[PDB]
Amino acid sequence: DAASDLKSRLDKVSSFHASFTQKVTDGSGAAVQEGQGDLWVKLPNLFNWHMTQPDESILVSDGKTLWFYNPFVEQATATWLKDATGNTPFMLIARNQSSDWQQYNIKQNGDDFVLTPKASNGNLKQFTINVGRDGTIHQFSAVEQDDQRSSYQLKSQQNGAVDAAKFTFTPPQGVTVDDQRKG
Ligand SMILES: CCCCCCCCCCCCCCCC(=O)N[C@H](CSC[C@H](COC(=O)CCCCCCCCCCCCCCC)OC(=O)CCCCCCCCCCCCCCC)C(N)=O
Repeated sequence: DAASDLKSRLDKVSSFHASFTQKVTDGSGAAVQEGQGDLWVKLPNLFNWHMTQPDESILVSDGKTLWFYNPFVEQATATWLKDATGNTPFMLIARNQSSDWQQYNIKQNGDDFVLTPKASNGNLKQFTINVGRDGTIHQFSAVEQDDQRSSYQLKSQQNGAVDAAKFTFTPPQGVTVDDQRKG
């Protein structure tokens, strides 16, 4: 079915670097903001997301901690990855339990998938992904409770090995770190 097809496309992703553009649109479909940058990914749970435009910001998952670094205000926040990802389909990738997939209704037309949480919890109503049978991810989006859509268009997906140094984060010199990890 759509779920087993999606997982079989996601099984074919190992690690990549991609460039992304970002289009945020309100419920009425008007433009809220535009942005671009780089994404490094390595299954099951590692990523480095670098917005350059319009405002620079870095998200690094080392697989346990999610680091948010905003170099403009020279601040970095550390959170548990499981806390930070809990209102997303993260776990559909980060492990492969039947449990996780049963929390979503999935509709498919070719490379286009829509995932709707059964019980919607958090500000996130809906997710879309466009991913080929080869495992190239062309697009994903998240719809917030107020119908604001964040759309990511990916390109230049290079499926080489990516250095594991991409998924370490050391706060730079004179960056104040707000460590929100309760031990
Ligand atoms: C295999 C390795 C692991 C998976 C790879 C991950 C790929 C990139 C991960 C991070 C990219 C998104 C970061 C943008 C959000 C942002 O800049 N928020 C900034 C500041 S932070 C505030 C923000 C509040 O939340 C928001 O409003 C934004 C929406 C949250 C992002 C959802 C988009 C992804 C869902 C689409 C795909 C669904 C289908 C998957 C099929 C299984 O909350 C957070 O703190 C960020 C937490 C999100 C980080 C994890 C993303 C979960 C992705 C789930 C898997 C998607 C698969 C894509 C590639 C395989 C802001 N201004 O709001």
